Amino acid sequence: TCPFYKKIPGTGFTVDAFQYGVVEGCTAYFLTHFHSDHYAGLSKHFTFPVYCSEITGNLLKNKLHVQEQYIHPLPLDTECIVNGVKVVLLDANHCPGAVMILFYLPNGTVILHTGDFRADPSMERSLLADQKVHMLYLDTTYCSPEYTFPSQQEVIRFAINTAFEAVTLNPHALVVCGTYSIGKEKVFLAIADVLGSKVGMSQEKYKTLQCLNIPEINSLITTDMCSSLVHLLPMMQINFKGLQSHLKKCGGKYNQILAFRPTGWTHSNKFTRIADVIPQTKGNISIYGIPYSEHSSYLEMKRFVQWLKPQKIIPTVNVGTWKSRSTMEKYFREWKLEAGY
Ligand code: NI
Repeated sequence: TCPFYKKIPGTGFTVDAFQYGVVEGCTAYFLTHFHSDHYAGLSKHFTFPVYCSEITGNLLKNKLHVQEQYIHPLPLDTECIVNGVKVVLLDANHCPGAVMILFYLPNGTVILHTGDFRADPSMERSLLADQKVHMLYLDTTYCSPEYTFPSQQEVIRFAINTAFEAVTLNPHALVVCGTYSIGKEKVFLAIADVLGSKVGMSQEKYKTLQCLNIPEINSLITTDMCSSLVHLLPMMQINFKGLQSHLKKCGGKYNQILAFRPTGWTHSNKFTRIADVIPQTKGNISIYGIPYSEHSSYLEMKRFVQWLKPQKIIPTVNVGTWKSRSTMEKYFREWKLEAGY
């Protein structure tokens, strides 16, 4: 049974609610982005209307084989009428094709569902600037002040400089980057660009990347691993055993691996600056964990909500424990008292 925080009151609509079977009363199913916790349940046998971005729609059709007749892509930043209700999709600054959804209820209520997002001051100048929001369905993944991490730009600066140094010292070093879903593509694309290489990867991963409308992509990626000195591998293989085994396969072309694991937040964030990050090393293999986040830090979250001034907040993440829920509710009230709404 579908939980309440995936239902939009006063509509026939659900958000990210594909694993509950046929939801009673649902005339349109929205999908914010193509991450498995959110799409869980979609397949070629789904026969209800799915509303999403163009990029999400490319992925539904090519990766999950959803039939074309049930996929309804919408342009961003554009007022659209769905089953008699005005909606707008906004960029969520999450993974490619990820959106927030503004719903303009027939009774005059305005609702924002963030999906998964990384808040940014640029959102304060989208179509959100123009009206009041009564209810906010909020990605609270990192809603506690211990969650700090650097900008995405500082993280990519670290990665490019690290990769370029290592390979210039040893032209026989291979760079490897971990992946398990879409998102975080700037990591491997930025490093390949500084090295003058294409990124090499499996046919399944190449297929996924070809659905993402990234400019000039045929110029940046390839399935010919032999022509590439930046390889992508599944995240599970980014360990000393898995990397050793990969290096065997490269036929003595390389004698060192430098590897990157983009994580979310990790507790080494509470002590160490990005500049000071060091790898784990065994022999001719080094692994860097880099805190490249596609979710709001606590401060970024707080700034967005204090700017938006919603009347009511409904968390969509960390909702399963009473201690989590109580913690989040305390921060929401602080924010409201400090800002005066
Ligand atoms: Ni996500």
